[PDB]
Amino acid sequence: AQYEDGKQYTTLEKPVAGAPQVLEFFSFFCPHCYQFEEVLHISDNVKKKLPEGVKMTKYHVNFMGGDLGKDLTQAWAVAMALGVEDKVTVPLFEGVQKTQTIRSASDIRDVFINAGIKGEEYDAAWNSFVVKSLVAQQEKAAADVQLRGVPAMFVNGKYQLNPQGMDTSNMDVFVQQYADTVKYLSEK
Amino acid sequence: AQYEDGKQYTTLEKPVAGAPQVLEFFSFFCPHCYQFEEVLHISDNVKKKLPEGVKMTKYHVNFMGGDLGKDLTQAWAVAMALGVEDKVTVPLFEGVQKTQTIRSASDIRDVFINAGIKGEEYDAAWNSFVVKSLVAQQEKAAADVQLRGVPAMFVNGKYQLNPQGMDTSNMDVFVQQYADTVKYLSEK
Ligand SMILES: Cc1nc(-c2ccc(C(F)(F)F)cc2)sc1C(=O)O
Repeated sequence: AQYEDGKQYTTLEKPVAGAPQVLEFFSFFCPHCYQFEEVLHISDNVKKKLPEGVKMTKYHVNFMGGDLGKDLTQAWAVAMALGVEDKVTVPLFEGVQKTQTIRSASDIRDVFINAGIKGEEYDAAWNSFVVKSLVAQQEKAAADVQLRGVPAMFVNGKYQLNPQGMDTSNMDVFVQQYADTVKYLSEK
Repeated sequence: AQYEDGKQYTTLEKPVAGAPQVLEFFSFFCPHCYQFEEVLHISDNVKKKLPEGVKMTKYHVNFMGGDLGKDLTQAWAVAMALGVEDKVTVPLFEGVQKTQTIRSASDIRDVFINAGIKGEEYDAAWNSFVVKSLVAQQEKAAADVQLRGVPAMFVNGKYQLNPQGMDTSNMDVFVQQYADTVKYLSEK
């Protein structure tokens, strides 16, 4: 791999200060986001190659979800607040897109309860100031990088991953090129 | 429901003569269209609510996806001509938006093959004047209603569905309101 601005990544005209080191955006409605997370395991594969100390951040957005989309963003805030992202990401993606068992906020709550989060705890977090702030943070971060679509990933508020210019003849190779690019950018 | 023009539906300025009773437009590149098919099953649920004998028509549009977009419109003509819409809708949607493995006309052809359509039969259809006419029909129909985006549904060439004005907190409530609006308009 030979890295060039415009090839594996692009450079934001307006860099974001104080941005997370590695910031990924997604939506539980987004088919290619399902592909990224549930099939390719982009987040996990990127994390595996990240330099020690560099943490990953993942935010939910709402391009095609209406009110339910907003519920999902707030629920993702709850997942972050409780630190249970690795417990609810799979049943949320599956429930929305595959089994079609997630149709409302109540169904989202049921997913957390089934994953081991007590209903009272979910509700406390849901109505918490921490989650209210996390919802605002997700929205602001999207605005800051002038987010146009998902999935997307940004490194140090400066660089935007560009998977269009990566090898896709093989999904295993794509994942490695993608993850290697994040590693490279994080080291810049 | 209190139906109001501008809320659940809009009224075309110049209604289309001889227009299909129920006419849907979509694109395989269209994210809400993907949702309308896989998660909400709008067409199925509208059909269920309408009387037996109301014709539903669904056309593909050109203005998403560049050259592959035109190819998909021709491919949808093939599907209509062969009567295999239900065999190819999901793998076309997922090939375009989920796995992104549909990149050329050849990839579209592969989907039809894998869905059981004999290759020689696809090719004969692809190059047929019956299909050429169906492509023209889809384009003319969109032009007749001055189509600006997808998804879109028109009733009796008079009214256009307005999902933006509907409740989006619960998927099944949205589908119910959508289908109920179509029935209301059909009886107007
Ligand atoms: C076509 C469309 N469709 C929308 C939608 C449909 C269903 C739902 C939910 F299922 F979540 F209820 C949300 C948004 S918004 C929308 C638009 O063009 O504004």
